[PDB]
Amino acid sequence: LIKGPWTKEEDQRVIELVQKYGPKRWSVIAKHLKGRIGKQCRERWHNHLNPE
Repeated sequence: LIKGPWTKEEDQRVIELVQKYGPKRWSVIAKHLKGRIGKQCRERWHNHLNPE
């Protein structure tokens, strides 16, 4: 199933990618986040990691 807990570095990637491409497009972000699927990438953001 899902790997170990989210890391600051892992989150850093999502933050950058979301700033680059923009919100949504979790399919694209997931392809970079080789560890978390679109669902997890979406959750991580639509929970606590929501600066923007």
